[PDB]
Amino acid sequence: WAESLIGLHLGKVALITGGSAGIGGQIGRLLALSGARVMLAARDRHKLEQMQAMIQSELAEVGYTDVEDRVHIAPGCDVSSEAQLADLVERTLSAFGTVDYLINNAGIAGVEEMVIDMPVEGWRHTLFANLISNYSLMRKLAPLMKKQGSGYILNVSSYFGGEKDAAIPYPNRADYAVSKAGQRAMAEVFARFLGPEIQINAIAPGPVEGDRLRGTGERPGLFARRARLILENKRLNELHAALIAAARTDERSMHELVELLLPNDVAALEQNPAAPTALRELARRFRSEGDPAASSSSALLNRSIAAKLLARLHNGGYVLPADIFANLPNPPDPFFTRAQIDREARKVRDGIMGMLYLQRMPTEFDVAMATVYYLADRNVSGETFHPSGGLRYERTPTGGELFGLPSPERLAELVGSTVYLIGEHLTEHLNLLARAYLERYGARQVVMIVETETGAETMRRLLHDHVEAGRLMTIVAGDQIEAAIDQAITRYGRPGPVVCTPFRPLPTVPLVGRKDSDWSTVLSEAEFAELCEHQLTHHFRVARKIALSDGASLALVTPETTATSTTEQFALANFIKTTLHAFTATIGVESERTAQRILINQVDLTRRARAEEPRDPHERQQELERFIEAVLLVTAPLPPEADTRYAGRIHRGRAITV
Amino acid sequence: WAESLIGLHLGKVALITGGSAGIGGQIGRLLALSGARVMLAARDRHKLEQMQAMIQSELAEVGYTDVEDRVHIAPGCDVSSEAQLADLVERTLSAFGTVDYLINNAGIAGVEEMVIDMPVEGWRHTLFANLISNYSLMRKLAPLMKKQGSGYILNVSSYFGGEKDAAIPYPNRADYAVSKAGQRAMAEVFARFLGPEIQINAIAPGPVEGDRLRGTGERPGLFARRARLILENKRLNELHAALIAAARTDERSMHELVELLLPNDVAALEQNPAAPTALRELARRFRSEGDPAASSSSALLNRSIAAKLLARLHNGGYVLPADIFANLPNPPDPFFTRAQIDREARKVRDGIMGMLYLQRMPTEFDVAMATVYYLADRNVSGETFHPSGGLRYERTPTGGELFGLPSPERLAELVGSTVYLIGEHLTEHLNLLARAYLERYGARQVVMIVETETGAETMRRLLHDHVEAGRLMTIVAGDQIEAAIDQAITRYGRPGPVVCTPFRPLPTVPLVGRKDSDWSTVLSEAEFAELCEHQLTHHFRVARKIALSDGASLALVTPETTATSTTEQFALANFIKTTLHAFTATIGVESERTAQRILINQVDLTRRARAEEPRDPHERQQELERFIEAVLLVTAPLPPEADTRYAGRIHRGRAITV
Ligand SMILES: NC(=O)c1ccc[n+]([C@@H]2O[C@H](COP(=O)([O-])OP(=O)(O)OC[C@H]3O[C@@H](n4cnc5c(N)ncnc54)[C@H](OP(=O)(O)O)[C@@H]3O)[C@@H](O)[C@H]2O)c1
Ligand SMILES: NC(=O)c1ccc[n+]([C@@H]2O[C@H](COP(=O)([O-])OP(=O)(O)OC[C@H]3O[C@@H](n4cnc5c(N)ncnc54)[C@H](OP(=O)(O)O)[C@@H]3O)[C@@H](O)[C@H]2O)c1
Repeated sequence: WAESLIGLHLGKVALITGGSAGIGGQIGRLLALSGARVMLAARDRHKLEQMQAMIQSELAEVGYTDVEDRVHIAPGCDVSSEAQLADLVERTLSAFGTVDYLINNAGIAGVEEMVIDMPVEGWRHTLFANLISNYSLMRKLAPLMKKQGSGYILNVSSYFGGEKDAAIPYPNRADYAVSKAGQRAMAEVFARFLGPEIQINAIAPGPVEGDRLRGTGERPGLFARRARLILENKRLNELHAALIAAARTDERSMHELVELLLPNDVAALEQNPAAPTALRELARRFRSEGDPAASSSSALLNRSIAAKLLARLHNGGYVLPADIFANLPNPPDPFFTRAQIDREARKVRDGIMGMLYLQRMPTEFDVAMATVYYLADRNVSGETFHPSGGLRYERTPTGGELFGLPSPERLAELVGSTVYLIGEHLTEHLNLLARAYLERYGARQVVMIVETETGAETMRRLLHDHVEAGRLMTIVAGDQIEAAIDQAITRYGRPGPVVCTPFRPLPTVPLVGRKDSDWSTVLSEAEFAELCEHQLTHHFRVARKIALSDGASLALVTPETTATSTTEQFALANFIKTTLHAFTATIGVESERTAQRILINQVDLTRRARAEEPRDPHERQQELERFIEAVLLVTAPLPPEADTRYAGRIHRGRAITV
Repeated sequence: WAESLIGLHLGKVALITGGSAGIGGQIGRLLALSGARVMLAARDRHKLEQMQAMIQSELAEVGYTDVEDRVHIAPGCDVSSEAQLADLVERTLSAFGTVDYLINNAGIAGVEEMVIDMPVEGWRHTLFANLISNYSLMRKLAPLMKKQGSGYILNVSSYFGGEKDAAIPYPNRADYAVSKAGQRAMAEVFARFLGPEIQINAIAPGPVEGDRLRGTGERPGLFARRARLILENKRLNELHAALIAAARTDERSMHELVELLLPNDVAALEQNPAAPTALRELARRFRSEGDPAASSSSALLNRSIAAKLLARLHNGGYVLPADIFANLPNPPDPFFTRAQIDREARKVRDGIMGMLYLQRMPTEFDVAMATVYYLADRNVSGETFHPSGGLRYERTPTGGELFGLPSPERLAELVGSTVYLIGEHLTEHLNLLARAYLERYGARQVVMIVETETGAETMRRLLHDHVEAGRLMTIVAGDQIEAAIDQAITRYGRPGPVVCTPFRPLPTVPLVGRKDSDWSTVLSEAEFAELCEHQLTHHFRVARKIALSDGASLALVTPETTATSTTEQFALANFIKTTLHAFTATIGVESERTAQRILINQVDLTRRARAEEPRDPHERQQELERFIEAVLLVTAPLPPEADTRYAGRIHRGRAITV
């Protein structure tokens, strides 16, 4: 089976992150069998030692000699740590000299929570381990590759990282999906810069067969554990959505509404004539869809679900005592029956197996083999190879440019509205949006949330008339956007429409260095992390907070490219646009599937090429008018009757290009 | 170099169309070296005999025996002929038994003309040779593959066939681009049906190095020949656009306007105070951009360009004597200087080489090698593999669903308009569109162009009020849509907005047969040709005629999928949607780059999955209202001041999903 592999990569030096197990282990194994010297990097020394021993044994079996010199390991290497990545490169260059192939394989599953339950530090951790790490290793190794005249960077993405012009929603995995899309976007935008000496591509396998206790989750190993978590999550989502909906149209405070849940009695809530319709209707559903042997059919929640619900409400600025659930009656086991858990487990498994046209999942070996053959191809860069595929799954096309204004019915819903605008750099855009909502669409007030006092003063001067009239209020958020939103909620009221633009512009540093240079001025590992913080994490933090705070709509705006932008700015802008599309699509579907009203969409001020950009003042005025139209199209709320299943799916998770 | 190849496909039987030369020859060669028995099919026996001899010699050199039994040829096989395809399969099965790998490689460059210069029979020929042939061979071979439990269909598409969710415009190659996109779309939609026994994928290489006198044109061999044709085409386009524009706002007939060109004198046209501004401005440009040593700088045209211009005008319903150019002064050679031709030739070459990130084109051998390694992958279906890539080129994302109505400024341009609606099956859509344009937007008249008397009567009864009032006229086109449009032009006037819907619904036959069946009821080769005629060629014929006839706008409407449509109908609909996107994108860019006013876009009534479709009367009314909004968004003409370079590119070549 190895006859076509032996010799294919003879003389090459490869570094494989996550090379002690899974797909990375198989890629390391097959590259070694192909004749490459390999450095396997991971955290656990024992597993690395086992993998090294197995590969060295197989190398000896096929005739290699001095096998100890062909397979090295780098234990203690957590790819989320910049220091460990620097040490990894020092160790690898000391052992083998210049690296020919960088296999950015390491990937963690991540937080595995919906965005509104996702800790901000957890999201950052996923980006560091799965995406920023890929740039860091490229930044350290590409200089030597360019000097020698040849190199290869392979980022191991996923089918769920999307594809060119199509986002793939991955509910409960936004952090992971964004990391995977960024890996592909990096290959797509860096190819022109790294050529002709260096190839950069991504692989995007679908679900792969592997250890049930490991993996990135495309294949769920423990379907039953996954099933129970889905059921606990569903109870939380149903209770949270009904409470948020009820509070929007009830005179009772969220505190008073949560008090209705304290008896923890489904039938009592359903039969309470003074209970909000949303909560009575939910109670009926719990009884109808429930298993009489499960306590979840007679009890609303348990301590675990209650704590997670309380966190959602507190994180949305709702005022409730921390001990509100201290005396919650504890429902008797089982809360969910083995029958309910087993049925959901079958649903999860059949859902995944049913995506496969070939009705079989590839093995890690199969994926590694296709990948090692692919690496021999010297005529591909900026591409995403699917070693496994044939999947029935939902895609959300991105990049549409032909659109108009929303219906007068949606526009009428803006009258008397409280609008939140977030930004700093795009002063003209923020001014025009504030005036549009206030002067043309009758919003009661606009809260301008900026990063700095200088930004606040700039906007206050641009909107002096509305400031003097009490219609434009300014808040300075700094690096505390959640606390700034809490200030807005308490003093000005919860938001209806929200527009989120980036505080910062894109950097203008080089993305690659001259062949015989030290690359001292090239985008740094820290600068790349900063780009992700200002252009991805910024939007995530706002989306998470606004969704938890019951905002009506949210437009995520990407950085602006102009006919004057640097070629590097165009590259970074397109990187952000593609990567954020993964976030927008994922949170749009999460929100739709969980009965959240919030409409989340993306408005792109970035374009693929300068030739498409406005070249004169007429074209510029056309562009700024399209920007306002695009924002209005995604932010004007749907008259509640129109939020059909059909229309609701259309108005969520989409991206349009101005 | 063949060590990793020998043994990879041992035991397999492969059929390679276009296997005497080019990429197909290399695929046949490497599959044979890999251990497969191969049938090479093409037209010329001599070239097939040479290729067979070369491969047999190489097989003997590497140790194969009885090489005459491992490489067969099928001369006289024009893939555009169904009869020859049937004979090819009989010959192949007689020689080797069941085919494991069908390599649909054969591809012709096609007409190589803009749509408005493209003979309808030339387009049909390209579809037969490059696309329908692929279905025909699959229809004959897939039954045996499914019976044996294994098979592989590989369609050799092109990067210019687009990708999932993105059309790639290929100006002057619409027939080719559509054929290439169809090859990929076939793999994408048939994968679920052919699995799990059969894999179907496409390869989409970018430009490949090869014989300058051959190839599909991604790499132009004779840059200079290509350059001269570009210059002759540019003269035709500039003259045609100015004449069409002038006739729209001048009292003179096209006959009288063409008379201004008969002295064949650029300076005289520029200096004529009574000449239309468009023609005087063109004459100035010919002088400014011209080479004084070229007769093209002092003369407007030559007999060749004049004949091609006259054909355009006649094909657009303009009335002119056939001998109008009989006494045209013949400009002295050179019409275009070697300097002008050489500069354009450098532009063509640098344009192609500049698309490459790796600054080198792959060889046919390189592409074949990557392809033969790819064929070993058993975990991919419905995918498009890029054996070569890394290209800077324009893409037009498709599949956007979030849009609204056009501006009141565009809508005002419909008042007093002459609208052409084309269709038969979608009676409700045609009725609602006619009433929208007539009752809400003030169109003067709607010409309803249907296929049959039964369709005409159905529409006349649905629109009885407008018929009685002289605002709805009906024409029966049958299979003569061009002649029907000519009738509309002569009796009712040239069209402003035009909506083109398919006359026919999609078929409901099976797309694959049961394993132990004869597949007698499965979509036939003839039925697949008929699908292309009714769902692709229909739109091409209308777009070509409407563009030549100076229509203002044109909406190409794809077939309708409903929550009730068969799974097979969803597959065929998505096949058409993807394939037509290639046409819409290509003709939109051709029109924009050639100064044609016509706005051509696509409105999709097809969706990827039934779950996205309306499920109740409320959702259905939302859908039909979105349909009218989508059509209005692409058909309301641009106030001429607004047709900036920026806005013009946005409003052409786009597709939206209702
Ligand atoms: N599994 C799938 O179905 C699938 C599908 C598509 C894409 N992918 C992608 O394929 C790649 C590998 O996935 P997999 O399923 O093989 O994962 P896996 O089985 O969890 O891979 C584990 C390997 O990664 C190492 N690792 C884990 N966390 C690490 C960290 N923070 N730093 C460094 N090394 C770390 C492990 O050793 P230590 O634990 O000792 O560190 C071990 O070597 C990922 O990028 C993933 O997104 C997987
Ligand atoms: N060339 C490129 O840069 C490029 C790039 C992307 C994709 N492609 C695709 O690759 C495939 C092969 O292209 P190529 O450049 O190799 O073409 P090519 O050099 O013209 O290939 C010629 C081969 O096709 C045969 N052939 C030509 N017309 C035929 C017909 N009507 N029926 C049957 N066989 C016919 C020729 O023999 P006879 O003339 O005797 O029939 C010969 O065997 C096509 O599908 C093409 O679209 C090519």
